[PDB]
Amino acid sequence: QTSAVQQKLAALEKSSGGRLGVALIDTADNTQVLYRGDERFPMCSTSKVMAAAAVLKQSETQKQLLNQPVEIKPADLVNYNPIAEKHVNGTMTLAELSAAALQYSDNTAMNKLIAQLGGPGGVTAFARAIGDETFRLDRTEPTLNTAIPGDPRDTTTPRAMAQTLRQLTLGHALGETQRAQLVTWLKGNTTGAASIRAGLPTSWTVGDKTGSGDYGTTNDIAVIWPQGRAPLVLVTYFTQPQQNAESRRDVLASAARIIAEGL
Ligand SMILES: OC[C@H]1O[C@@](CO)(O[C@H]2O[C@H](CO)[C@@H](O)[C@H](O)[C@H]2O)[C@@H](O)[C@@H]1O
Repeated sequence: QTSAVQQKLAALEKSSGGRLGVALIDTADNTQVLYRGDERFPMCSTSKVMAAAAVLKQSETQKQLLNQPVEIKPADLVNYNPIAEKHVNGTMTLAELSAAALQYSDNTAMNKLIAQLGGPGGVTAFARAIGDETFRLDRTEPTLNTAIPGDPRDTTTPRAMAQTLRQLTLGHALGETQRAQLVTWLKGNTTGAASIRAGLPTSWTVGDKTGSGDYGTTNDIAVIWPQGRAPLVLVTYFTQPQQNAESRRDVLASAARIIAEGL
């Protein structure tokens, strides 16, 4: 059975030619609205939230960890390094790496966060520690974005990611200073204007992280503060049948617009 919200999302999915996954958590009453909410999707750069959060967790018991400089060598650069390239033969602190990963989607910065955690399994291990039993990070940048249909590597479900994003930003999976820091980072994202944000009332505050990959995978995860009512968490994942499909950030905007109706 489906609600009119789900029917609208199914129609958007049909017209787009792809596979759409949505999870909304309304924290006023802890209801969820799901569309393919227990199906796996490739996370692409939305996984940078879990990596940054895992480093924030480490910093709860190593007070200055975020301010630790990390060397950036020429060989560390991968395919998209808008911030790290400025620091080759220099340094970036773990805070600077987290900001670059989250707010610019810098892939060298993500690889440094993964290294800090001991490899992709360190990110997964943090997920498990905060009760996310679904997330898995298998690979580093850039290969975590291959997004092959049905491949479980580097995937999660919309429901799981919404539950976790809620725990990280509105709950207490992180300590007080750390939660606030994650929210500050997410709110300042520079890559999200065409995705969830484009579908929401303009007076709302939004923290988000986008992702993009092969198979035209186009993703966004967000914490949202509507005007006058309790915050929301919204996950929108989208992927397509052909390897070289174009991005479809508008699909995510349209999913957000649908979900916002009646909110
Ligand atoms: O930034 C370097 C740091 O990233 C890791 C992954 O956490 O390795 C990635 O970057 C290397 C250098 O560009 C690649 O050769 C490697 O395949 C890639 O995973 C760490 O191993 C490395 O210390």
